[PDB]
Amino acid sequence: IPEYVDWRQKGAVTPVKNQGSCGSCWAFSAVVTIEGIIKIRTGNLNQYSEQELLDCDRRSYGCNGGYPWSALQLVAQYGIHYRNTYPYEGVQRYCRSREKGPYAAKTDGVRQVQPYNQGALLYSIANQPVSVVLQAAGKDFQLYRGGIFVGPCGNKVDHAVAAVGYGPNYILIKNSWGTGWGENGYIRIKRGTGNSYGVCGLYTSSFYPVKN
Ligand SMILES: *[C@@H](C(=O)NCCc1ccccn1)C(=O)C(=O)N[C@@H](Cc1ccccc1)C(=O)N(C)C
Repeated sequence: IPEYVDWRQKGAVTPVKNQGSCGSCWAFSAVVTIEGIIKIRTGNLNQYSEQELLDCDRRSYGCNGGYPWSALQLVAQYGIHYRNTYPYEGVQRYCRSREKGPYAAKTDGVRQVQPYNQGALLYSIANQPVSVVLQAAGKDFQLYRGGIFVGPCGNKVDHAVAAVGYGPNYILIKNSWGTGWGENGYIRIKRGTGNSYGVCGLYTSSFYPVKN
């Protein structure tokens, strides 16, 4: 697989969003992967609804947190609407999937990347954007402004983001904290250190949707 991968260059990544004060990272992470796979499969880059997942995935806790796997399972079973049809409000409301008409896209399943394995994650990233988790609680992560992030951070994963690329010494991540955070909304996290958990526990729980 290539030495450098960047899904933004291939037109598979939509603009950076801001989740606000709502703990909806899981929904954002899941949506990036859906937007990516639909582009790779159909050739069309569309934006999908984080709000729908927030309101409809009852296995998750709305603005209190949730699971990317669960959100991806919901899109596989039912489907998802376009972001303009069901826009982000930043607050959990009732599931409005029904009133908004037929779904825009549907996936066929979800697979998990072999955890604690850098190679497995890089292979998945080379194929499509992947939902990954990491420890974001530390002030070093929160105040990241640029460069290759090496930490400091432990492996107490608490934030769901998405891997959209990589390079020789980094994994490119799309965060959901607005364009003013990090590298225009992105973070390049150090890879190849020999830490099985990954920098900030990056290799703990990674999922991607299956289409076709
Ligand atoms: C993610 C959330 O949105 N966190 C960001 C909060 C923040 C900080 C600064 C500025 C703006 N927003 C959310 O908590 C969440 O859903 N966390 C999950 C991640 C996870 C971890 C392991 C497996 C699956 C999902 C979480 O910690 N739990 C579900 C426990």
